[PDB]
Amino acid sequence: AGKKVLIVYAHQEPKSFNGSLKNVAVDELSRQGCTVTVSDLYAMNFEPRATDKDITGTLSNPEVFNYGVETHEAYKQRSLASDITDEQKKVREADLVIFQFPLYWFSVPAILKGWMDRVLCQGFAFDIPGFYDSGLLQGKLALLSVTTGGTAEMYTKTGVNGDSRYFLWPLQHGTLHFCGFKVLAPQISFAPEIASEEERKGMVAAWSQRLQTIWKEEPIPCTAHWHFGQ
Amino acid sequence: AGKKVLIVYAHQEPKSFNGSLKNVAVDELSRQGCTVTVSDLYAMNFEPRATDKDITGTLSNPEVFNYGVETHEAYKQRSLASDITDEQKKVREADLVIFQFPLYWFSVPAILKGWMDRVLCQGFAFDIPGFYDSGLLQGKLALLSVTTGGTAEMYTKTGVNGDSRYFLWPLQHGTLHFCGFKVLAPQISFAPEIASEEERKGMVAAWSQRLQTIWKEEPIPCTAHWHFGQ
Ligand SMILES: Cc1cc2nc3c(=O)[nH]c(=O)nc-3n(C[C@H](O)[C@H](O)[C@H](O)COP(=O)(O)OP(=O)(O)OC[C@H]3O[C@@H](n4cnc5c(N)ncnc54)[C@H](O)[C@@H]3O)c2cc1C
Ligand SMILES: Cc1cc2nc3c(=O)[nH]c(=O)nc-3n(C[C@H](O)[C@H](O)[C@H](O)COP(=O)(O)OP(=O)(O)OC[C@H]3O[C@@H](n4cnc5c(N)ncnc54)[C@H](O)[C@@H]3O)c2cc1C
Ligand SMILES: COc1ccc(OC)c2c(C)cc(=O)[nH]c12
Ligand SMILES: COc1ccc(OC)c2c(C)cc(=O)[nH]c12
Ligand SMILES: [Zn+2]
Ligand SMILES: [Zn+2]
Repeated sequence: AGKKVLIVYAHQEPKSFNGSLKNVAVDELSRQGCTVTVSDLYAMNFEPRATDKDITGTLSNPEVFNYGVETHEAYKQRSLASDITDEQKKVREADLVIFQFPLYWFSVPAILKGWMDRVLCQGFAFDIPGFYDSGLLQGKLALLSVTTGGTAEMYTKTGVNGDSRYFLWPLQHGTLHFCGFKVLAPQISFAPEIASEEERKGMVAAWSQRLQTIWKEEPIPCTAHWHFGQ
Repeated sequence: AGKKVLIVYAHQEPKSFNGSLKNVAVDELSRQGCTVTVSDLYAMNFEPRATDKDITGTLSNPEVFNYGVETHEAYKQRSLASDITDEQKKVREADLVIFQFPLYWFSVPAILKGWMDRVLCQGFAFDIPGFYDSGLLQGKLALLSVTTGGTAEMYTKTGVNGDSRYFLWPLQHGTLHFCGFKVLAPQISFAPEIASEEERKGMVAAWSQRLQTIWKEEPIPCTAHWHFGQ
């Protein structure tokens, strides 16, 4: 229907399994009539470091630099660097944000971690108070579409890696729920380098097939119980 | 003495509270007679992105870029960029690696996330297969020293943030354990911005005093049960 989608994509290689999942997302959401934007972070050379270069004006305190204080104040004053504000505009307009990435060290690749660190600033994505259920991005949906080297069996409670949900907690709860997103159940595509040609093809189509009905899903309960059990 | 320590430090401001923790660590460990080296990532302008610039000479496939594959071969062929191999040399020589950083989004700042992604490469830190215990940095100790914005009550099992140990999982287990480290208990310094100028001292001293007997310490048991169970 009339919905805007931002895909934040973090993979160096267009011909990759990630590039395929990103392209089927664009193809399918386009086909439905959605408005679609992609931030391809590596192709943008997106800057991941949180530095004093992200504020253009007089610093609230130039003697002792505090990145969170200075960016909050820069956001209010409109003196944040324009690569940050460009991304904030995409996220403000979007109804659903999809993050497409390969799992690196049980988390996102650094370039994507830098997008989170720099774009989700105080005043824009949350305030104090104004976080978790009162976060500023309330009304928006987010979804992580994650690829892994490890197999599904490896990511079970009694597997070596532990359950897949355990690694989702900092991203789903600590970032996305904190900012007020409702979180849709993650898409995890396990061990596509191991899988056969039929199996990889089935994983791509399972994602295209899920996206056909994405606007009918309910969000997960983004609680400790969902992630950890017990 | 005779022990080597690497401190990988990620804060933009020398006068920061992280800055004071790093400086107390260098002072106390140097006083004990340890060999101490610090990687000040922001001062080094350390590159956080995983790209094809991490490999010198020609690529073992310049048509489909695969970071894991390309770096693995580059490592074995002594063809990694010198920023990465400088860090690996420090790590190989170290008996204890201390990471000193503010918590950003229940994780490390992206510049430190980038150190993990680019320095801890296959062949160096682990192999495929090659990990957890067949895991190449076995024998070394690692320690996370984290500062937070949110007070310790927020980080209780029924605080809004959940248990501290929930966010340590990807770093302690999925990164440090995976590579073979024994993980010392994390030094978590809750909420220094909310002062007082006084109790900001009790935290710096407990860290100083804890470093006095650091080599006597018992590693945590780095299991799903420690981070999650009862
Ligand atoms: C620094 C680093 C840290 C990592 N940490 C972890 C970790 O903590 N946990 C973990 O489990 N893994 C980890 N990995 C492994 C990583 O998560 C996997 O390598 C990545 O998820 C696989 O995705 P890809 O897109 O690169 O696969 P690719 O290598 O591109 O794809 C696999 C195959 O799919 C094929 N393909 C592409 N498009 C299609 C299509 N349309 N249809 C059928 N096939 C297609 C490709 O040609 C290729 O042969 C890490 C890797 C690195 C480099
Ligand atoms: C992008 C981003 C994401 C964040 N995500 C989270 C998160 O997920 N969870 C969370 O809990 N928090 C989070 N925070 C907040 C962050 O973790 C804290 O702001 C940070 O940990 C505070 O440490 P600092 O060194 O920067 O404190 P500082 O502000 O530098 O220091 C506190 C005070 O101590 C003073 N000081 C310096 N040296 C000494 C000394 N010797 N003795 C006494 N005082 C001294 C300083 O002058 C300062 O006034 C986030 C922050 C940002 C910017
Ligand atoms: C790197 O390639 C990988 C393939 C499979 C994995 O499976 C569990 C991992 C993990 C767990 C950590 C890691 O760094 N890399 C992995
Ligand atoms: C100074 O800012 C903060 C203080 C306390 C926080 O958590 C208890 C956070 C979190 C979770 C995210 C963030 O971005 N900033 C925080
Ligand atoms: Zn949640
Ligand atoms: Zn472990």
